[PDB]
Amino acid sequence: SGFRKMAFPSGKVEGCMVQVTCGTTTLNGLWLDDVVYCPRHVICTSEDMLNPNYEDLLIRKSNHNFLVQAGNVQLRVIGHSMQNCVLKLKVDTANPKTPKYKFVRIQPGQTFSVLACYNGSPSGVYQCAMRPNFTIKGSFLNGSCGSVGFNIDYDCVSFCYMHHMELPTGVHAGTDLEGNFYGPFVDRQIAQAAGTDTTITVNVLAWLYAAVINGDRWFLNRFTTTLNDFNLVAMKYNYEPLTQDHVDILGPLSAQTGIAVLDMCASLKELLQNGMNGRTILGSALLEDEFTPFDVVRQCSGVTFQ
Amino acid sequence: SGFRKMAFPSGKVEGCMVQVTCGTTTLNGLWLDDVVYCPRHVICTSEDMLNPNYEDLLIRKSNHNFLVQAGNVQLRVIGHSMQNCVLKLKVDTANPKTPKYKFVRIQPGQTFSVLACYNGSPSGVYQCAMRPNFTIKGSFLNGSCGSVGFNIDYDCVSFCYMHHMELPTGVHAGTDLEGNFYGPFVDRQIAQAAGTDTTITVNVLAWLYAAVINGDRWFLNRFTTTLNDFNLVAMKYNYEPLTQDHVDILGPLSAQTGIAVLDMCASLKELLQNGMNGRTILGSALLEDEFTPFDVVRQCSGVTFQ
Ligand SMILES: *C(=N)[C@H](C[C@@H]1CCNC1=O)NC(=O)[C@@H]1Cc2ccccc2CN1C(=O)[C@@H](NC(=O)C(F)(F)F)C(C)(C)C
Ligand SMILES: *C(=N)[C@H](C[C@@H]1CCNC1=O)NC(=O)[C@@H]1Cc2ccccc2CN1C(=O)[C@@H](NC(=O)C(F)(F)F)C(C)(C)C
Ligand code: NA
Ligand code: NA
Repeated sequence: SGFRKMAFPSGKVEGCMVQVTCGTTTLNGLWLDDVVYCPRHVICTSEDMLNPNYEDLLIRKSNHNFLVQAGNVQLRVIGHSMQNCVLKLKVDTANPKTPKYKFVRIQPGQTFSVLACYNGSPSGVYQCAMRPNFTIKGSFLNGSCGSVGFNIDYDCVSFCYMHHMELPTGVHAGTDLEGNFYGPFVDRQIAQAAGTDTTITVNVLAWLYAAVINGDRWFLNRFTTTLNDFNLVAMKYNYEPLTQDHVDILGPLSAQTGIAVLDMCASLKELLQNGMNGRTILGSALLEDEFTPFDVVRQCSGVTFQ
Repeated sequence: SGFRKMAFPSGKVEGCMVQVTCGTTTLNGLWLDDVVYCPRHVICTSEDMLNPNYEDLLIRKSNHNFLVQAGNVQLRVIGHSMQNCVLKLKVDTANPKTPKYKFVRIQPGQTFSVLACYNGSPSGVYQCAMRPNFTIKGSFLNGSCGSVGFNIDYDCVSFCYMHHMELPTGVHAGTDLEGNFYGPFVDRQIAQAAGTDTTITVNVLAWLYAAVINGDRWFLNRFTTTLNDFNLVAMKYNYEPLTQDHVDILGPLSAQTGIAVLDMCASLKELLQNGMNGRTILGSALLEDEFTPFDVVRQCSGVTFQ
């Protein structure tokens, strides 16, 4: 029993974190085989942040302008290139702790673990979602750039996020590991603002299923709804549309609990219209939307507390 | 910016997790140097759970009745002993990944990270507090026993919890790493029930300070309170007494924000009496009490967003 915001074990990623310095800027890099990946803005200077010409800035650098430190060992940079908004620094040493890994670009609504790092040293691990507006509600300070987000499947680390920017609302923007930003954001000091966000409907439903699995039914009702009618209510409450593919993805949780997806939708509709009335679900007074269906299956019992 | 339930990086603990089997019971152990620590109830059988005589059960076992597996390597048990409610299995191999470590018995209100494991394999990491009633609100299933809770300071892992039991309310009970239970709980299948819990006042205050650091002041007021008068309100809301030592511990957060501790107490008093009025603090609609003052200092900026 219980249900927590649960991150993946971070050890396989900890062994990949290094420190990268260029000029007076220090941030984190990801060391996989003989390449260190880091945000390209490591090459910027303070008076040229509004519209850096990264190609022009980088051609002016040599390999020895980049200092890479793994623990208390210096790695020598022997090549470099820019790919989108990341730098790839070829080093003289392959990381002996390189895990089995993939690079993945995730869809909005998917979750991942973040290993927050400073000066190449891991600080903490927490769970986040890619918001529909392609920001993440992270926890990041100066020096955190190059920290990565990831999922683990069996023994394979799927890296999906590298940290680059904080927006004025205190939320975060970054790239996949090929250096492509999520969302419309750029590595420039310009007016950027998160678009209006929405609630991840399929995740709220998954979490209601988690609550049932763990033994709570107070929020259920005898009603059902059509998908179309549910989506009319979703829109009114700033919830993402629920698609038939979402309904299919919720199949296993529906089967384990005996609650049809559209019946759980009627429960959610009533919660949106009436509120919780001072009650909680899985210890929360808000409807939680940063657990995917997969996250629920991963954490919860395969047997419902009936 | 941001503020998340943040666990410690788990890699140093992952390298210590092993699987322990006795009879038909399999659970997790902690492998440090040449000793594997695990719950003593690994030696129980299903028809003798009401009042096992552990001394009598253990004298009937030999070293070779215990199977220890680290990854896909079998470790040979070469000695065993019972200390309180843990078993210490001496093995033929010292763990080469043994971190710098300590065993600590924590006080109620302190937090720690849990590496949930099954069959010796880490599953996930989350943050918990030792509740005032000496339960923890964990997330644990069959096979999770022997999973550990820990804090990390510099390079030193302080182990403080090993998982043993789930109580009828779905909360969890376990021991320090010397095998002493937290709370009145025992490793017997008998009517046990968590005592009435209380809210960890000093932690709620720390988290209100976190909210101010991150730029939110909506809940402050112009009032102050005496410690005695605050504690009269705390008691009414099932909050732990705030001691002068708690006030001293909140000193650094008070200094960083410019809000006297007793002034923050007046803010909290008003929140308890009036509620949040539909507003949130750091994304929560409830008053959060599983961040210590240290946790806030560890995660938050040293500079307040004024
Ligand atoms: C990486 N170390 C750092 C992480 C930030 C610092 C505070 N919290 C975080 O998450 N990233 C930056 O400081 C980036 C780097 C950068 C590259 C190119 C041009 C300008 C910058 C300045 N950075 C910002 O995140 C700034 N944000 C913005 O300019 C915008 F809001 F995204 F537009 C700022 C936080 C104001 C420094
Ligand atoms: C460890 N693998 C397991 C963890 C449990 C299983 C479900 N969620 C958990 O956290 N621990 C047990 O199953 C223990 C072991 C034990 C030792 C001696 C005597 C009896 C048991 C049975 N266990 C329980 O946790 C049971 N709880 C209680 O008996 C009590 F509520 F604590 F009193 C029970 C969950 C009913 C199996
Ligand atoms: Na329903
Ligand atoms: Na006040």
